[PDB]
Amino acid sequence: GSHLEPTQLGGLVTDQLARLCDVARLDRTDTETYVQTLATSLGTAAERSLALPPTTATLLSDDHTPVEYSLAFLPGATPALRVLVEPGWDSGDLAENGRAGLRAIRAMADRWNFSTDQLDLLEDLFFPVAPAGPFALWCALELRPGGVPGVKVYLNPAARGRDRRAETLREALDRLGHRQAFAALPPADDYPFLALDLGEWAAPRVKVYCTHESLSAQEAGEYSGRDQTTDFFHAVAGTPSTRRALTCHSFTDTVTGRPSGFTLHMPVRSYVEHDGRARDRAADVLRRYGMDNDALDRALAAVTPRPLDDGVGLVAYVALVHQLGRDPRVTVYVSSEAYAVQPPR
Ligand SMILES: N[C@@H](Cc1c[nH]c2ccccc12)C(=O)O
Ligand SMILES: CC(C)=CCSP(=O)(O)OP(=O)(O)O
Repeated sequence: GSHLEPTQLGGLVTDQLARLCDVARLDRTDTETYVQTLATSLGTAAERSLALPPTTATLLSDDHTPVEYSLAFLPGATPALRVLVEPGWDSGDLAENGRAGLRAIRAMADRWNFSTDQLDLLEDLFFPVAPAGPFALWCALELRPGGVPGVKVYLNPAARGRDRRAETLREALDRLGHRQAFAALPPADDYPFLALDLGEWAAPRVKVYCTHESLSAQEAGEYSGRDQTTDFFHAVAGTPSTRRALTCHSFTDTVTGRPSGFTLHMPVRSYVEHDGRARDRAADVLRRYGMDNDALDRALAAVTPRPLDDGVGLVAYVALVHQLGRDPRVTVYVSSEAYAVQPPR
């Protein structure tokens, strides 16, 4: 059973996650495992009444829920389910938020027997005494069949102040042995996140994110499958020749200085009037790639029964993922809306 009730934040998000586990065709026991894992990772946030304000006005989601879901679609396959969480959200300030986040990661490392050495190497860069925003630590769990998840950690290059974003990023890459990786990154307006794959992965990466305030379709294809990426840009943007977007650049070896993965993240919630339009664009991309567009509709209804045209931001992002030696993947990011539905434009 669950100690959580539907009036508590943890009750709403574990109910959402359980329904999503069924879309992802996870069995009863893996579902129970991951539902409990989500509640544990939230700490005291799980038990917080939804009637109270969000403890932290977090960047993780627009309404400041410390949870976001995502579905990774491969051609011909049922989608893989992942969840992003902020373990330290129910903390009083950013320093304590980070401490609780690292504590949660250490607990996961103990339970699933993986090392935190690589993350440990970076602690002074990303967890200084008086940290700057906008966040301290997020964790993403890939909810794999079998109950042992894939673990990723997200860190803030601006932790030591905005003026040291590139200094921090570059020092982190050097410490990890990726001394040529920075040179492979495109021009950018921000370096909002650095992510690390923890534990078991066929090729664990460091992932560097770049914000582009005014990206064109041509630039997106250049930074990437040029044609695939430009087509995806137009499809999600509804194209108006530049849009806000993020690129992610994945490095899985320290030898060449070349990335092994590229992702274009399009914030479709910023481009459309309501989630009816965003679902339409996501469904069309999935369908055209031979992916499981029916499962997208089932996932949206698993999260919320509201009509899609009654708000915007349920479909937060649609992303096109290229990884050398794998088929393209499309990821749809889906909001919890535990605190607010953003009204349609
Ligand atoms: N909500 C934040 C962080 C975030 C959550 N999910 C994401 C998916 C892609 C890019 C960023 C994010 C943002 O829009 O930046
Ligand atoms: C959740 C955030 C901050 C960014 C989304 S990129 P991701 O971690 O979901 O990328 P992968 O699915 O791990 O390739």
